[PDB]
Amino acid sequence: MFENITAAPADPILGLADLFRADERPGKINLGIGVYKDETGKTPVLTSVKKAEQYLLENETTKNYLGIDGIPEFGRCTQELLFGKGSALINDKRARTAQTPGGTGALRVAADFLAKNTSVKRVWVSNPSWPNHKSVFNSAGLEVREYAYYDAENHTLDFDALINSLNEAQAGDVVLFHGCCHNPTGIDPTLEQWQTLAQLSVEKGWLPLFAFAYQGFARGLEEDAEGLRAFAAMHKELIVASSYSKNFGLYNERVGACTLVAADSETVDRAFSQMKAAIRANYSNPPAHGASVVATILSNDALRAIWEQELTDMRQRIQRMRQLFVNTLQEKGANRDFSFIIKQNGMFSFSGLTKEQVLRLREEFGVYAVASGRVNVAGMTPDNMAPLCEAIVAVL
Amino acid sequence: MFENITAAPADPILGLADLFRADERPGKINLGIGVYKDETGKTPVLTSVKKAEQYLLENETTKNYLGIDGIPEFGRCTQELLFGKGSALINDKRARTAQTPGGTGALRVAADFLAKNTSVKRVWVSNPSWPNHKSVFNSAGLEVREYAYYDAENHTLDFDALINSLNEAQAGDVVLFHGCCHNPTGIDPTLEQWQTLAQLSVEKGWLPLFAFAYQGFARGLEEDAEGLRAFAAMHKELIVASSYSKNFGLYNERVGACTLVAADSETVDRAFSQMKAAIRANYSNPPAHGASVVATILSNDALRAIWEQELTDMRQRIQRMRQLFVNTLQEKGANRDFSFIIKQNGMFSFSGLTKEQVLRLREEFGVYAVASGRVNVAGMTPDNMAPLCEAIVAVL
Ligand SMILES: Cc1c(O)c(CN)c(COP(=O)(O)O)c[n+]1C
Ligand SMILES: Cc1c(O)c(CN)c(COP(=O)(O)O)c[n+]1C
Repeated sequence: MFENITAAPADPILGLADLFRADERPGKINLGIGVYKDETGKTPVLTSVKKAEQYLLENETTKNYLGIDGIPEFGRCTQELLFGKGSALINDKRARTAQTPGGTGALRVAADFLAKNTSVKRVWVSNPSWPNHKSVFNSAGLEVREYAYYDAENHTLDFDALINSLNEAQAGDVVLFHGCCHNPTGIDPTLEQWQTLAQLSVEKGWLPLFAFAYQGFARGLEEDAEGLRAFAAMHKELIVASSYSKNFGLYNERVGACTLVAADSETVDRAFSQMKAAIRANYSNPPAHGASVVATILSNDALRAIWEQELTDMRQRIQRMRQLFVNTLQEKGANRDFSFIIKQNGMFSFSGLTKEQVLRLREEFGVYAVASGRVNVAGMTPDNMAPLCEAIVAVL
Repeated sequence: MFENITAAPADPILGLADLFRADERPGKINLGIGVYKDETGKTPVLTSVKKAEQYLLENETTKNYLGIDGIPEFGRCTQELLFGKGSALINDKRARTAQTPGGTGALRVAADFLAKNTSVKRVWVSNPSWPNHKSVFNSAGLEVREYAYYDAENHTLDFDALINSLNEAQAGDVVLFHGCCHNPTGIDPTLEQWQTLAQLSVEKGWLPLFAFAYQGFARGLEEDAEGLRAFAAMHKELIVASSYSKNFGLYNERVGACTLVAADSETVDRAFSQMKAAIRANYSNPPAHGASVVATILSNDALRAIWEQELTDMRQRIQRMRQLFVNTLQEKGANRDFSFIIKQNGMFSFSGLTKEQVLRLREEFGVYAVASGRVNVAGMTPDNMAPLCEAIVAVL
């Protein structure tokens, strides 16, 4: 049956980790990881999630199935965080949230909900996009198209090329937005361009589907959500896919949310029950632990206080590593302005290096970067900066 | 977009829980729950998983993503438990395991692996089957057919009707087997009939897909696996979908496994990488907590010792509740032999009650049973037995 000729192929960002843990070479550096690392090169458990898991250890009395949409508190915290406490959507009950196995679990659920309950045939993902959005959408049977996004020769957002490539999208087409700055690019848009894109989806009939995996890593938790909140300010309907893997350090617990907005409460509840039947046929009901830890921290000032400082330290670290990188590049002699790496947000940026320049990095210097030129700033530490920069300088 | 006429419908076993928590009525009893309950009517956390989670609390230092297939230890324990320690399959490396979000997450992954990488078009599920197998398989796009299984007027397995309905299955058809006795029926087959069905799938070309969610609840952990191990004794290929929700009391952590067997190592690894690409496009990588708790208990004699006694007490409880039920039925005067409820294994049996008789139970006596006549023996306690039996007796 699988009796031969069952095919094979590898994940573009993950497969690199294998010939990372494979090298003897001392200075060896893994960039193009997905996760945050501290100054030690460890991805530590947050103190707040350790405190939260101790609470949970003493207080859980059962391990009985969660509802198909998960933990109630979690969903409300997820909407408080994505849309605000003073918020029409939460208020008017036009948003329903399903806790999901990670932000990627939420996109498959958006995708399957969409494929069988609507007329949506295409979904539009930026070029470039996180590689896996495409597979999520194709596995639901939706076909995936690509709108322009990244400049390249200016290292910015090509706003004109974005708009002018998206016009080709017809009305019931889904367009995927990166709310909290973009993987792999690090680029935004500005609030004005978010407003401009929110406008041009209202009059042109597109359905927004936000992917929101790095809330609290660009400017700040709430500042990051202006984009989503510009679109929700004027969309009758939208889907958000959020993850708590990054900002809570809760990666292997698979914590995420799939929020649906639908015009009014009644509609959102009829649509969200088909969202719940898509989940039920998939993984049945979500994993309690990580989400139980998220609902406890956020629903406790003591613990949310420490978490936010923990998030402010993660974010602060990456910002001085984006600054120490551009700077040790200047310092070890670079022939190019890498200062675009500043106002580029989050862990990732395309460094402008070519396929050739990347392979040359891994082979010659032990600096593993995702084959596209994307590097993870959080995998950089103040003791890394000089081996790192030296290598890049050698190559250009 | 969801702007109306987006449809709706409810889950046949779950929707009952809502007008369960909705009644004032004192004696109120919820049967047709899925989970185990102790003599108190609580679904307690196992001592062993509390000890295991304390270990984990002190020893985890990171919450970094698990591989797409999960925790290595977990997968080997899952194969030690499903096929044995002295086992050709594990030995010859012809079995690969993906930790999955619950046994239902494993069936969707089997289903999606099958739909896009093979010629499988139909899958055959017993009539009756756990309601949700069908939706799992239809959402993958496979069409679902039903083979005969349950007698009704003898309250047993109709073996002739099973075999003679399955002949209609062509060679690349998948047939779903319940390894560890059957949901909703409680019926088996015998080792001889397992041997007989394993035989008749070898010469007839069917692909076995086992659903294994109640290991250690029928006879014992290992005794329960004779069926799976009769089929694996002679199948080049098979898929197992197992869950640790029941036997570990780990329901909301979503712990499961999807095992693939493929003739030889090379094949199983080419097939399992397409299994991993199906997972990657679904939920990306599985939840650590519950599986981390399963790998710790099973990979520690002290803790596995206490767990097994905990499993032997769960199983022992249900066996005396199947016996106290048939007995208080005899005692409160029953007009019918309910002794078929003995050798019927697990928590569930069809009691032989009609749709009419069930609605009459909930409305008149506050005894919620799944509309099909299926009742969960573990939701019965020694203080329940008399309200319970009285009600059923009143109705027949
Ligand atoms: C846009 C997006 C990106 O870029 C990622 C990055 N790995 C993720 C990850 O999903 P998670 O479930 O948090 O691992 C999700 N989403 C929705
Ligand atoms: C056959 C089977 C049944 O009957 C059930 C019962 N709920 C499950 C449950 O999946 P889980 O993921 O353990 O909740 C799975 N499987 C595979």
